[PDB]
Parts: sequence; structure tokens; C-alpha cells
Amino acid sequence: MKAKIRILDMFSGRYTVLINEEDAKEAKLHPDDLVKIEAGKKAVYGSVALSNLVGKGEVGISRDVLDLHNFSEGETVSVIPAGTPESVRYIKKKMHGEKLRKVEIEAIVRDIVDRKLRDIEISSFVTALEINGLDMDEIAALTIAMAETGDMLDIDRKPIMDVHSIGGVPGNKTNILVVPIVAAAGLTIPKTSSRAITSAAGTADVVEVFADVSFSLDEIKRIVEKVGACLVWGGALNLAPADDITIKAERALSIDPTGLMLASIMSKKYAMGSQYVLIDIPTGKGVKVETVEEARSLARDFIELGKRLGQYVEVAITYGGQPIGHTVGPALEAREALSALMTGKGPGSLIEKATGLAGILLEMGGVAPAGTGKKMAKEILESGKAWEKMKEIIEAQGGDPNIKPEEIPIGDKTYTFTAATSGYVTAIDNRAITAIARAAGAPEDKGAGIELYVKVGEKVKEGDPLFTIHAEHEARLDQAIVLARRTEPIRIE
Amino acid sequence: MKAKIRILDMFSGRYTVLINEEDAKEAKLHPDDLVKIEAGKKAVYGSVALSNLVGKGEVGISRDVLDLHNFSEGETVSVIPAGTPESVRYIKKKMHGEKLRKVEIEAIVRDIVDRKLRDIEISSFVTALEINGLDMDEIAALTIAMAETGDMLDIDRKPIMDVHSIGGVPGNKTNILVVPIVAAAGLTIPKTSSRAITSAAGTADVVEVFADVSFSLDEIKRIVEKVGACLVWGGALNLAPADDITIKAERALSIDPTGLMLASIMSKKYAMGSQYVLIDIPTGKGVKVETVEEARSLARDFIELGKRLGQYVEVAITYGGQPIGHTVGPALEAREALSALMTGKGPGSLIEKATGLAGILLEMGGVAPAGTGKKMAKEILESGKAWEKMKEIIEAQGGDPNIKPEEIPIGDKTYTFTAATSGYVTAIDNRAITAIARAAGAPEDKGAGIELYVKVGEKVKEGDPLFTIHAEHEARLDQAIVLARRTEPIRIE
Ligand SMILES: Nc1ncnc2c1ncn2[C@@H]1O[C@H](COP(=O)(O)O)[C@@H](O)[C@H]1O
Ligand SMILES: Nc1ncnc2c1ncn2[C@@H]1O[C@H](COP(=O)(O)O)[C@@H](O)[C@H]1O
Repeated sequence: MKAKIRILDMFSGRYTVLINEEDAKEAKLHPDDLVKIEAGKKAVYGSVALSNLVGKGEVGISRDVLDLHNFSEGETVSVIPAGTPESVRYIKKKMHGEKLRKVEIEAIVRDIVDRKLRDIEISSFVTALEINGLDMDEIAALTIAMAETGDMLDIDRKPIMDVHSIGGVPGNKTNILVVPIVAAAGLTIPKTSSRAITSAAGTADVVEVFADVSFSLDEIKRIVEKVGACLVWGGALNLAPADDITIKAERALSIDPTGLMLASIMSKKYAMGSQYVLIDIPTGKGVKVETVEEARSLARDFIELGKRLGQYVEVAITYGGQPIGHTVGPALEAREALSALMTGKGPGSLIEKATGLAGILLEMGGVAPAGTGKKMAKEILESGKAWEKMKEIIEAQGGDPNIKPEEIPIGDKTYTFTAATSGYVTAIDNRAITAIARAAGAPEDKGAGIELYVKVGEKVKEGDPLFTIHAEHEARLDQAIVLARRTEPIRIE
Repeated sequence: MKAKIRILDMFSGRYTVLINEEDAKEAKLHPDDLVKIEAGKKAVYGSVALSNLVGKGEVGISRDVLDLHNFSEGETVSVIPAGTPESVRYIKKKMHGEKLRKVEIEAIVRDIVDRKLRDIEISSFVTALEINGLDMDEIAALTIAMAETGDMLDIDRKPIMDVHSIGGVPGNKTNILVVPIVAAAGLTIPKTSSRAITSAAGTADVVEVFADVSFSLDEIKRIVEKVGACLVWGGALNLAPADDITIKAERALSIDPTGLMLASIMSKKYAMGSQYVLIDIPTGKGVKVETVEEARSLARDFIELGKRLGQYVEVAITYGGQPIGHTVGPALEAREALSALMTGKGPGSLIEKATGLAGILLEMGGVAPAGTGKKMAKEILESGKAWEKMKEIIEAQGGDPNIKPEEIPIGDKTYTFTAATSGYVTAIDNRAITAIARAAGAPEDKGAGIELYVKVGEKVKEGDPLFTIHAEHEARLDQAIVLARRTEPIRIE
């Protein structure tokens, strides 16, 4: 079917091709059919939609197509039905429990970037990975292929330092402190973060509260070269594009398969040119890694994988048993991160973790002598040096450097739980806490989340507030409250 | 968020809700977000697409939504973001290899029919089932829930007979013969069939060549009551509606998970009201069941499942080692089935299988004394009685009762493979044959397929025709030739 391109103003989150109903009938095209649209060299894969929105001889392409392609309005194109990708066969092999060849893995990823493989296929591959897993060879191959399928950042500074968390632990806004501290010491730390996957707020969600996080790689180079650091969303750019698509399936299913997770973090690091990388693994009940043996094993994977990519990797196994700091959800976490930086003061759990992580990086970067990195990190934070650096990052990223953290808006609707009985907190359930924060509307509603007044081992008297739920909407707040009652996230002995 | 309905002539194969960009920003709505559209009783779950096609305060819904939901233009509606469905947790529990409780299974089915769970979740569920499976309790729970989810056909005749094949074997147009034969005997047989899953052609695809296959339940009742039988597409009607949604993922991935398969076939039989059910299990190399012992196990599952539904189930374990008859793909298969009915003459593999299955049903039906059913079926075929019944079914289904089978168009692009050496055919690879036929464009191109000239144990001379490939498009033919050349489906010794 040959047609003239019309650009339709809609974003479905997929490549949408609008086909004339008469034209579609003539061409035997059905809704959600996979088609290829080509003119000369240029080609795109889209999902068919039938409508009268498009005139005869007219094909409509959604705005999504525009970003990675170059199709002009009225340009003549050929629309041809596209067959099931050969790569589905490879997805089926993984499903059966078979190890994938490098060439097979390469085929799947390119298919993902190409959009030949769609939600059903991608979800199937992710589910297969979750149930059947990957060995180190598959992961290394997956990581490299993911990285190779995108652009690579070029930064004139070296060496390039990086920090990443596998997350899971609630309220982990820690790296927001860490980057300004490392950059303040003069090291180069261009950080990329995903949005929430299994949690209430991903770091990008938190940063987005006070600054833009979506940039082009060119924009990223300029910011990092001028400021020495960035806190940006990995998704927004053509860095490991396969990863952005794969994460969406993971987010929907509330899963983060370890082999995929390793490939996802490391592929972005390789794309960014990171040489010295620090990985944080929250460990404990309610998180991705329950035990230290599990954490150590995971640490070895990160280290072996980095070695294969030519990267120096160090891992910190940290306590993930409870939420970090006092906040869950994007605005609340942002307020906590910003105030801690600006005043140099904040919750012990956040400050100690952040200084320790930054300290490892400072030593790795060679700016701190062995064993003095954590102390140096504290001085940088306390002196307001990290704050000055953060102001620069925020200004470079379209934020207001004069922002007042306590003035950042949080959810209008609130309900506070109080201690039923006098006692001491014996546990906080991380999974329950995340679920409640999500019920409140996080992270889509930045204001939504939980403020936590208690931590484990702390004595409490009856009527002492345990936590407050924040929500933009009353319906969301009520759902969170209902969930909170069933869950009993805070346990008092 | 409150909005007013605008019905748009768009069909995406999914429930897509168009949201104004300014409105989306206010409501924190992003592409592919799930939203619930509510009026009073009226409820629908849709996938958000941001567009400048609709004004502020307007939500655009595809006219598709109107089929099962009575929305009207300009109606005030509530648009609220839907949280991740609770059933996703159950899907996740399945990924972890856990046994699903009845409530968990019921919740998944409610969510599928509600369109609450979309392609990602459904694909994840099908994949998880494929890797981890279901036990009998779960399958029984799945079957009842799927049946209960939809309407029940009321036919004023009893007993109701049905036949179903698990398929897998290529060229299984066999039940096309069986239904007219059983009906000719005055028995009531309202057959439903799926389109292709793992095969080149589903029975529905084959029947569609000569007659309409999509009908309302009211239409099915009218045809079956008048004619006593039907050959229709199961997908088109609200019987076990969940099954139709899951099959799409199954078709895309080319998998038919066994527990899902049992629940799918049996739920439809139960919804239809079938009391006596004959299940055909093709057994052999290149098909879903490799061995007889495996077939007997699957047979036991079908029988026990039927007992739970209060149905009498009989199972025929047939030979699936090679393609039935001489054709693969929808038009070719139709020509072979219609010709066999019309002349009473056709390939031995098809006629013998069809009469044998029809015979079991005739005996079950009480129309034939024990052990005479196959003979009776052959008499019905040879006398033209089956053909007269088929002409009735066809007329009732909107087809031409007077069509000539020889005249049905088939793909005009052909290539014939010939014997490289002299010898005897020792094997035919079903998996290769289905793949080649699919490469040819089957079933989407009805003309596409394979005509098979040889069968196992047959002596061949170098240069004897082995099979011919049919395609409607040159490119499709060329890809098929390539596969066939690499594949070498026919083994000569
Ligand atoms: N597979 C992954 N890919 C990218 N980032 C991840 C991944 N897993 C965890 N993260 C980081 O941890 C947070 C998301 O994980 P979660 O806490 O499970 O939502 C984000 O801030 C990410 O930067
Ligand atoms: N799970 C299933 N649901 C419905 N029909 C099926 C199923 N499995 C096999 N069939 C029948 O077998 C054919 C499709 O399976 P396949 O042979 O794998 O394409 C159709 O003619 C169906 O009626």
C-alpha cells in the first residue's frame, strides 16, 4: 500500500499508523497489525489503527515516530505488512530454558529498538528471563548489545565516576546527596536514573520535582562538561534504548529480574563511558536481596560484568531492612534530600549511607586517602559545598537554584496513624510501605507518599504518630488508608 | 477528572482513550496509562493516548468501546487513573511457581474480560503458564471461571454433541467433514473453532474461505436450531470471552500452553451447552503430544475436566506424525475438505480419520449400534448426505451453497520441490512444513500453503514432485522456498 504521510498529533506510547478504513480493507490490514513504512532508506515499524481520521491515500504516523526518524509531511511512503520476527523464535528458546547465543540476543535487542517486537513479545521475554534467568555470558552479551544499539556519551573529562543502586528499599533518595558531594570534590559524575519500577519513587521521579530530567545526550554533555555532574533520566535519551522499552514491561509486572537488572544498569554505564562505578545493594527483609550471601553473590556479578566491560566496579552492601530517611514518594523525598544538602543536616540513616557511598567514590577517584573518604564526604556536605554544587546542577537542568525545600508542595489530603499501644518498634515492612505509598498515588502524583516518624528499635508511647499518608486526591488517600489498616506496616511489640 | 465522551472513528484493537494534552498534564496522565471511564453503571478500562484531537474536558473513546458498553456522545464521565491491578500479584505468584487459589484465578479472569489487564500482563500470564503450568485444580478453576465470565448458548435440543481437536498436526481440516456427517445423522452439533495458533490454518481460517464464521449468539441459535449444526469462530461471540483475549498472545508467541488449552476448549464446550464431547489428540513427531502415553495422560485430563463440568468426554488418540491429507493452509484445505464431502472421495488419511471420529460421535449419539459408527459415517459421506448437510450449514452461514471446490482460488505464485534422490519417504517434518506454509503467508493469505504429493513409506524416483508451495505474493513465496531449502522437510532413504 503506497501512501502520503500525514503527521497525527497523538502519543499512544507505541508507533501508531493510522490507515484509511477503505484503504485498510483493500490492503487486508487489520487493527494492531505490524506494518513497515518505508520511502527510501528510511524505515519504521508501526502498529496498525484503522480510522476515518486519515483520508484515502493517506497514512498517519504518531508523533512517537518523529524522534528517532525523519519523515516529512506529505512524503510518499510504502506500507507493507510485516511478518513475525525471527527473534520470537529466540524468545521461545529462552522460554524453554535454553541459553541464548550472542547473535540471538543481538537479534532480540535490535528487534526491540526497531519496534518489530512489541508489548506481547517484550513482556514474554521479560517473563521468561524472570522465571528462567540468564548466565553471565548471556548478561554480558545483553549488556553490550543494549549499549551498542544507542549513542555513546563523549565527555572530555576523565576518569568518569558513577553510582547506581538496585533500589527496592523505600525512600532511597540517597544518591541525590552522593552526586553533588562527589562532584563538589571535583570528580566527574554524570548520573542517570530510571523512574520507579518496584517502588513509589525512582530517583528520576524525585529529581524531577525540582529540575528537568529529560535531556538529549548533547545537552547532557554540555551540562556535565560545565558542572561536572548531572542527575538525569536514563529513559529520556537514546542511551540503551532497548532498556527503556524493557523497563516498561518490568514496571507493569512489578518485577526486576536480576540478569535484566544487571544488563540495564551496566549498559547505561558503558554507554556513558563510566570507568569507576559504585553499586549499592540494599539488603534485608522486604527487598530484592534478602540475605548477605545473596548480596555478595550479586556483588560478584556486578564486579565480573564490569570487568568484561572494562569497568572498575566496587560494591557496597547496605542495610535495606527499612526505609531510608523519613520519606517515601517524590516530593517528600525531594524535600528531604534538598534540605539535608542545604542545611547539611538530616536523618542519620540517609546521611550516613550517603557519606559512606560518596566516600568510597572519593577514594576511588583519588581525591581522598585510604580510609578518609567518608569523613571527607561529611566535610563537603557540612560545609555546604555539596549544596553549592547541587545548585549548579539544578540551574543547568532548568531548575531554580534559589528553591526553598520546605516550600515544595506535598499531598493535600492527609491521614496519620498513631501507635495503638506503648512499646518499641520491632519491624517496618518495606513492601507494605511501598504499596501504601503507591496507593496514595506515587509516583505519578509527586505529592503522594508517606512520612515516617518512627524507625526500628525506637521506643514509642501510645498516641505517638507513626506515619502520615499524603495524597492529592481523597479517593487515593482512602485507598492507601484501607491498605494501611490491612497491612499494619509498623509493628510495635 | 470529569469529562464528556467524544466517539472517534478509530479502531486500534485495544480500548484507546484520547486525552487532551493540557488535561493529561493536569491529571498526571501519560501515554499507555490505564484509565477507568465511569458514568453510572457504565464502566470501561482504556489505554490513554494524549492527543490534540480532543478539547479540554473531552475524552475520546474508540467506537469499539460501544459494543459492550452503552456510552453516548456528550455523556458526562469520570476519568480516573487505574492502579496496577491486584491480579498482577497473582500472575507474579505464578511466575514464582506457586499454585493459584480459586479466588486468585477468578480475579485474573475478571481482570482479563474487564480489559483491566492488557497485552503485557496477559502475555506475561500466558508465558508464565507455558513455563510453569497448571495442576488439575487450577485448570478446573480456570475453565469454570472462563465459562462463567460469558453468556450461555441455549439450544432447544438435546443431547448436544461436540468435537474438538487440539490441533498441531498440519492440514487438519478433518472436523470440517465430521460436523456435516454427524449432523446428517440428525444429531445436534454446534461446533466452534479458533483460528491458527501454532498451525498454518485454524479450522476457522479454513471455513472462512467458503462461509462467514463470525456470528452473534442469537444467530448461532437460529442456525443450529434450523440446520442442526454450525462451523463457527469461537472468538466472535461472548462465550468464555476471556479465552478470545488470551489466544491473541498465544498466536503471537506460537504457543498453546496445555492447562490453558484444556480450559479454553472445555469452557467453550460448556458455554455452548455441549453434553457429549469428542476430543481428538494428534499424536506423534512434530506435534504437541509426542507419544501415546502422553496422549493418554492428556486424555485423562480432558475426561476429568469434562466430569467436573458434567459432560461426557471421549478421546481419540490419532496419528499426528504427518500432515493429514495433502494440503496445508486455508484455501487449499478448504478445497480438499469440500471436495471430499462433495465426491465422497479424498485422501485416505483425511477420510479415514474423519469417518472414525464421526463414528465415535454417532455411537455416543445413539444413532449407531456399538461398533458400526465408522461404517455408518462412511455411508453418510459416500451417499452425499454429509454433503447435503454441509450445503445447509454453508447457506445458513452466508456462503454459496453451490460453490465448486475445484474453483476456489489458490495462490498463483508457486514453486515445486522434487526428489533429490530415489528411495522411500521415511519421514515428514511437521514443524518444518507448518513454518514453510506460514512463510508463504498462511493463514493471512488464504491462498498460501503447501500441496503435499508424498507421504511416509511411499517410494519415490529422483525428480518426482514432493510438494508445491503456493503464495499470493512473490516475496512470501521466496522466503518459503528458502525455509524449505534449509529445512528439507521430506526425508528420503
Ligand atoms: N534494572 C534497573 N535499571 C535501571 N535502574 C534501576 C534498575 N533497578 C533499580 N534501578 C534504580 O533503582 C530505582 C528503581 O528501582 P525500584 O526502587 O525498584 O523502583 C531507580 O532509581 C533506578 O535508578
Ligand atoms: N487452546 C485452544 N483453544 C481453542 N482452539 C484450539 C486450541 N488448541 C487447538 N485448537 C484447535 O486447533 C486449531 C488451532 O490450533 P493450532 O493447530 O495449534 O493452530 C483450531 O482449529 C482450534 O479450533
